[PDB]
Amino acid sequence: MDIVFAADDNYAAYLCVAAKSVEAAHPDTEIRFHVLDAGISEANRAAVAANLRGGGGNIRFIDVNPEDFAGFPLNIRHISITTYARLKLGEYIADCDKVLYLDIDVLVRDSLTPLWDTDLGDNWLGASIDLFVERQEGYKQKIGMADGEYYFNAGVLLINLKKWRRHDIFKMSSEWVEQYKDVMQYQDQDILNGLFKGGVCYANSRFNFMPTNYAFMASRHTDPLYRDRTNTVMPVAVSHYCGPAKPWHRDCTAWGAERFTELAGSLTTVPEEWRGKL
Ligand SMILES: O=c1ccn([C@@H]2O[C@H](COP(=O)(O)OP(=O)(O)O[C@H]3O[C@H](CO)[C@H](O)[C@H](O)[C@H]3F)[C@@H](O)[C@H]2O)c(=O)[nH]1
Ligand SMILES: OC[C@@H]1C[C@H](O)[C@@H](O)[C@H](O[C@H]2[C@H](O)[C@@H](O)[C@H](O)O[C@@H]2CO)O1
Ligand SMILES: [Mn+2]
Repeated sequence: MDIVFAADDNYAAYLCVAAKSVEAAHPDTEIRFHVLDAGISEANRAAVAANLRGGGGNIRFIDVNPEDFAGFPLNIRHISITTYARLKLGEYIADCDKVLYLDIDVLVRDSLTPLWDTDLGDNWLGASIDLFVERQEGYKQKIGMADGEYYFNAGVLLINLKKWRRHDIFKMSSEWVEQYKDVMQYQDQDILNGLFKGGVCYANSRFNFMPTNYAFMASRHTDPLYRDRTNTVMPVAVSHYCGPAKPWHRDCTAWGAERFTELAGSLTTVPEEWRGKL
C-alpha cells in the first residue's frame, strides 16, 4: 500500500516513529512511503530512511514549496504551514491511483488493510468522522455543510487520487478559502470538508481514534449510519493525537501515548539531535 505523510524539518523525528508504526502493523505488506517534504534536512532524511525497512528503500521524499500556501490561515499554534501540502496531492504523486494519507501525530496499532481495501467509488476520499467538530453546534453550518453531511477529520484519508488528478484541487481550495476565510477555524481540514461534502465515504472511527472518541467512552445524530461509523469497532487501528497534546511531549495523558516512546526506543539509528525530541 502507498502511505503519504507531510512534514517539515521540525517533525522529521516524529515522522520516522509514525512510519515505523505503519511497518510494524503490516509485517507482510509492502509499504511504500511518499513524504511531502517541506524542508527536511539531508541528514534528517537519511536518518528517517535508515530506520525503516530495507534501510529505507521504500521511501521517497517529494519536495514541496511551503510558500505555496502562504495566504492560507495559520491560527492553530501547534501547526505549521506544511499542514496544507496535502491539498496538492494530485500534483505531487503520479504513480498511485489511491493513497492513504496520515498525519504525523498518529500511531498505527492494527492493520490498515480493511481501510485500504475500501472501495471509494467516485467519492473524493474515505475518512472518519470528527466527533469534536460535529458536537460544536452550528460550526459545520458556518462552512456550508448540511446537518446530514458529517464533518470528517483530515488526519487519516484514503484518497481517490485518480479522481483528484482530474481536477485542480489547489485552485478549488484557494477559491473556497476566499469564500470562507473569515469563519474557518480548522484550516486545511475545513477546506477538504467544504470541497468534498456529499462525496465522502465514511470509515469507522477505529481508523482515526482521537481524544474525543476516547472520552465518548450521547451521539449527536440518530442516523444509523452515523452511529455505525462513530461507534469504534475494537481494536483501535489508528491512535490520532490531534490537538496541542502530543505523545512526544511531557505529561501526555492521551490514551496509548506510551507506544510512542516504546517505538522511539526501538529505533535503529537515533541522531544526537533527535535525542531531545524523542
Ligand atoms: O511543526 C509541525 C507541525 C505540523 N506539521 C504537519 O501538520 C499536520 C498538521 O497538524 P497536527 O497533526 O498536529 O494537527 P491536528 O491533528 O491537531 O489538527 C486537525 O486540524 C489540522 C488543521 O490544520 C490538520 O488538518 C490535522 O489533520 C487535523 F487532524 C501534521 O500531522 C504535520 O504533517 C509539520 O510537518 N510540522
Ligand atoms: O478536529 C479536531 C481538532 C483539530 C484542531 O486542529 C486541533 O487543534 C484540535 O484539538 C482539540 C482536541 O481534539 C480535543 O480533544 C481537546 O480537548 O481540545 C483541542 C483544542 O484545544 O482538534
Ligand atoms: Mn494530527
